[PDB]
Amino acid sequence: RFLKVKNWETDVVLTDTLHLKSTLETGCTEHICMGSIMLPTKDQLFPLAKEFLDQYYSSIKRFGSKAHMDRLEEVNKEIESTSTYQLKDTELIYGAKHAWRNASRCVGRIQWSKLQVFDARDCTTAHGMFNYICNHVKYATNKGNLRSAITIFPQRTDGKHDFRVWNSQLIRYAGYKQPDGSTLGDPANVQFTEICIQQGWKAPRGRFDVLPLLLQANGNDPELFQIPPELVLEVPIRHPKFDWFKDLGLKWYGLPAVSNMLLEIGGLEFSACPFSGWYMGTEIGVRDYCDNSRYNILEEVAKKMDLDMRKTSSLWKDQALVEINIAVLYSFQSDKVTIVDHHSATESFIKHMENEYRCRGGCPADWVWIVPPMSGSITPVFHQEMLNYRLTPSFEYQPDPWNTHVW
Amino acid sequence: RFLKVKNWETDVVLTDTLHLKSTLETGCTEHICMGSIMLPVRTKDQLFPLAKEFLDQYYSSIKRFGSKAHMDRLEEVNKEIESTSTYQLKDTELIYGAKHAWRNASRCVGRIQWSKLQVFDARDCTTAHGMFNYICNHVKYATNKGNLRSAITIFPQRTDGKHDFRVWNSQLIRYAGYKQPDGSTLGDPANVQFTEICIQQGWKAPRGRFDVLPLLLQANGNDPELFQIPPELVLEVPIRHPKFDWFKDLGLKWYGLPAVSNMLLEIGGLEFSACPFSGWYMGTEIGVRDYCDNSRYNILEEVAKKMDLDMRKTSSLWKDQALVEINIAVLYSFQSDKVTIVDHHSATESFIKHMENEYRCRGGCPADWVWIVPPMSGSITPVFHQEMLNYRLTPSFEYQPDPWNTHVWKG
Ligand code: HEM
Ligand code: HEM
Ligand SMILES: Cc1cc(N)nc(CCc2cncc(CCCN(C)C)c2)c1
Ligand SMILES: Cc1cc(N)nc(CCc2cncc(CCCN(C)C)c2)c1
Ligand SMILES: C[C@H](O)[C@H](O)[C@H]1CNc2nc(N)[nH]c(=O)c2N1
Ligand SMILES: C[C@H](O)[C@H](O)[C@H]1CNc2nc(N)[nH]c(=O)c2N1
Ligand SMILES: [Zn+2]
Repeated sequence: RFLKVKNWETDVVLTDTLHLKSTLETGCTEHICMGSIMLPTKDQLFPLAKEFLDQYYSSIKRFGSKAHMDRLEEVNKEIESTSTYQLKDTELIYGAKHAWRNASRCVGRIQWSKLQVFDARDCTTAHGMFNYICNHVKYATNKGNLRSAITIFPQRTDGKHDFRVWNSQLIRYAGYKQPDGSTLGDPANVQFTEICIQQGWKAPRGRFDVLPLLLQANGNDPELFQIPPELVLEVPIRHPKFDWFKDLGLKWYGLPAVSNMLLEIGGLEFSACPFSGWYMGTEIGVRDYCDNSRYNILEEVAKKMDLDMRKTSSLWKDQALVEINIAVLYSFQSDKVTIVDHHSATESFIKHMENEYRCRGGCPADWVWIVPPMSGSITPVFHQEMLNYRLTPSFEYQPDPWNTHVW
Repeated sequence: RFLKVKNWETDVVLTDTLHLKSTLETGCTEHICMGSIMLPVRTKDQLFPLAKEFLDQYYSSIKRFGSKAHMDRLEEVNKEIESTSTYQLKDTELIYGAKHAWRNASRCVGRIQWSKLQVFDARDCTTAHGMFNYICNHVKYATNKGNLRSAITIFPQRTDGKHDFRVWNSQLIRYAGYKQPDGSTLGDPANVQFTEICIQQGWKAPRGRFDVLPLLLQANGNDPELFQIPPELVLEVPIRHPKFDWFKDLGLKWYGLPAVSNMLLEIGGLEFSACPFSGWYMGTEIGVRDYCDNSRYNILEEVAKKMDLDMRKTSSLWKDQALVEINIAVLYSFQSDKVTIVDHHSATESFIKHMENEYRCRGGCPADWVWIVPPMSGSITPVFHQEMLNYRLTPSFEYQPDPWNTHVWKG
C-alpha cells in the first residue's frame, strides 16, 4: 500500500504515499494494464469542494482554522442555494497551478509554481474571448522570452452554456486534401480546417497557414477570429552545418498552447482554459516533422544528406532524425525564442520528481509520455520507474465540440 | 467483453478478446498504473486446475478437445498429482508449453519467430556437470557459426523448492565487471556483484574489459559449481564502423548469442527454474543499452570526442549523434561477420505484422509498450504509435529471486 519506485541507473529508491489520495480511475485493472492507451448535482459537488478547500487551507497552513471552517460553511450554503459556487481568486490560482502540478503526462512540471493565471471569468461573448486570447498570446510570447500562462473562462453551469475554444491548440497550421490526392499543410488538421472553411474562413491554401480561432461563448454557436499575424511568432528552420536545409522551406510557431482540455477545480469545470509553456525540441523535430501522418519529411532530408536509403540497417532514418532535431534547436536559439532540448528537460524532471517525493510524498508520472520520442534511454527518465495516478485539480480530455454542439 | 486498440499513425483499430483468458495479476489497479515498474512449493489443490487449464489449451490446439485421448490424459495427470503430488509433461506438451511461454511474453518484440524454437529436453539431467554439457550443446547449436537459431534448454522442474536446478548467471554469456579501489570499474559494471561471487567460488579472473564469465551451475538444490564455456564455442564480433576507421581502436567487441538464464518457465502449474533460452540480437540492445547506458560501458563521451562534436552544451545533440553512429557500427559489424542481427526498424515492423496476425487468429497479443518500443528513435518506429494491452497468459516466463539471496549453502 506504500509504494516504492526505483531508478535503475542510480539505484535511488523513492517511497510514494501521495497515490493514496487519488480519486479518478486509471483505466487499468488487476488483469489488464492500459498504460499505452492514449484516451482511456449538489450531492456530488460539496465533497469535491470540501476536498479541494481542505487541501487549499492545508497549503496556507490554516487547516482547521475558523477561516477554513467559515469558507467551507460559505461554499456549502452557496451550493445549496445556487447549485454551484464561485472560486476566490486565490483558490482559482492555486487550483490552476495544481492542475499543472498534477499533470502526469507533462515533463515540464518543475516550472509549475511559476504560472501566470488570467482570470477571464467575466467574459461573456466570443469577441471577449478573442481579446483575452490575443492578450494571453502576446504575454506568453513576450518577444521570444516565453512565460507560462493560462486563461480561464467561465465555468460550466448547466452544460448548455459551455465556453469552448474549438481549436485543439491556439496556434496550428491548416491542412488541405489535394485533388492530386496528397495532403497540403498539416495532415492532422484537415477536418478542423474543413469546419473553419464551412464557417466561412477564406483559406489561403498554403503549407503553413495559421488557423483562425473558432470561439464558443455561453453555449452559443462558435464564431471565427484571426489572431493578429504580428502576435504569432514563427521560426524559420535552418541547420548550422547544412546550408541546403533552409531550402526545405520549413518553419514552426514559437508558442505551444493547448486549448481543448477541461480544467477541474473543486468539482467545478472550466471547459475553456487555454494554457501555454515553451517547446521541447523533439515535439517539433520528431513528431511534427517526422511522424508519417504529419509533415513526414524524413525521406526528403535523408536524400539531401545523400544517405543510403536502400536498407533500414544503415540507420538513415535515425541519422536524418538527429539532424532535423539539431536544426530545430539551433533555429529557435538563434532567434532567441525559448526552447528546451530533451536532455535538459528530462534532467529537470528528475530533479522535480525528487523534490516532489521529498516535499509531497510523490509525483504522478506517465512514463509513456515523459520519455522523449527519440534517444529514450540516453535520457534519465527512461531509467526512472514512475507511478501513474490521477489527482485533482486536473486537466482532463473532453469531447470535441463539433460532435457535441447543437447548432 | 471487447477491448479496442488503435494505431495513431494508421487509424487501424484492433479488438482484443484474448485478455479474457488472462490469469495472473498486472500490478495495476483502478487507482494506479504500474506500467513502468520493472519487477512488479504448490499444493495439489491449486495444481490440478492449472494442469487442466493447460491440457485443455493443448488439446484444443491440436484439435482433439474432448477426445478420449484428452480425457484419458486429464485422468492420468489427476491420478499422478493425487499420487505423487506433481506430474510429468509429455515431450509434446513440454514443446507446446515452451513455445507458448515465448508467444505470451509481453516484453518480447521478437515474437514473430515464436513457432520456430528448438526445445532441448534436459529433464533427465542430475548434476551440475550434466548441466554444463547441456548448456555447451545449446550454445553450439544456437550459435550455428553465426547463423543463429532460437533454442531453449529445459532442466528438471521444481519439486519441494529445496532441490531447485538454477543457472546462477543471469545470461549464459556476459562479460566480467571489476570494481577498482579508486572506484572506477573495469569491464561491465552491471556484472560486478556476480563476478565477485565467481571469484569467491574460485574463478581465476583475467581482469580485462571483456572477460567471458564462467557458468555457475546448481543442480538438485546442491551448492553451485563453476565451469568455463569452451572459448571456441563463444562467438564474438569486433566492433568497427563502415566510415570511421578509428572506431575499431575503441577496442570494442560483443558476443553474438543473447541467452537469458535467470527466468522461470511455468507450464501447467509446473515450475522450471532453470530454462536458459536464446534468440538473436536486436542492434539497440548492444549499441544503445550495453554500450551507452551510464551504468554500463558508457562510451558516449569517448565516441563523441573522436567525432569532434560540440560537447559544451546538450542542445548540440552530440549524444544523439554519437549514439546513431555506434548503432550503425554494431549492425555493420555483425552483418560483415555474417552473425545474425536485426535492426530496430525491421524488428518493430515485423512485430506490428505479428501483432495484427495474432489479433486476427488468436484474438489478441499481450504487449508491454514500455519494453517493446526501442531505446533510441522511438517514434520513427511503428510500435511507438501502437496502443497495446498488457496482460498475463500462461504458459509464461516469470522472474524469480536471484539464487545467491535464497540459497541454503551446504558447504
Ligand atoms: C513551461 C514549459 C513546459 C514544457 C517544457 C512542457 C513540456 C511538455 C511536453 C513535451 C508535453 C508532451 C506534449 C505532447 O507530446 O503532445 C507536455 C504535455 C502536457 N503539459 Fe506540459 N510543458 C510546459 C508547460 C506546461 C504548462 C504551463 C501546463 C499547464 C498550465 C502544462 C500542462 C500539460 C498537460 C495537461 C500535458 C498533457 C497534454 C495532453 O494530454 O495532450 N504544461 N508538456
Ligand atoms: C529470435 C529472436 C529474438 C529477438 C530479436 C528478441 C528480441 C528481444 C528484445 C530486444 C528483448 C528486450 C531485451 C532487453 O531489453 O533486456 C527481448 C526480451 C525478452 N524475450 Fe525476446 N527475442 C528473441 C527471441 C526470444 C526467445 C527465443 C525467447 C524465449 C523462448 C524470448 C523471450 C523473451 C522474454 C521472456 C523477454 C523479457 C526478458 C526480461 O524480462 O528480462 N525471446 N526479446
Ligand atoms: C503547454 C504545452 C507545452 C509544451 N511544451 N507542449 C505542449 C503540446 C502543445 C502542442 C502544440 N501544437 C500541436 C500539438 C499536437 C498535439 C497532438 N497530440 C496530442 C497527438 C501539441 C503544450
Ligand atoms: C532471448 C533474447 C533475445 C534477445 N534479442 N535479447 C535478449 C536479452 C539478452 C541479454 C544478454 N546479455 C545481457 C542482457 C542484459 C539485460 C539487462 N536487463 C534485464 C536489465 C540481456 C534475450
Ligand atoms: C500509443 C501511444 O500511447 C502513443 O503513440 C503515445 C506514446 N507517447 C507519447 N508521448 C508524448 N509525449 N506525446 C504523445 O503524443 C505520445 N503518443
Ligand atoms: C523504469 C523502466 O521500466 C526501465 O528503465 C525499462 C524501460 N524499458 C525497457 N525496455 C527494454 N526492452 N529493456 C529494459 O531494460 C527496459 N527498462
Ligand atoms: Zn497499468
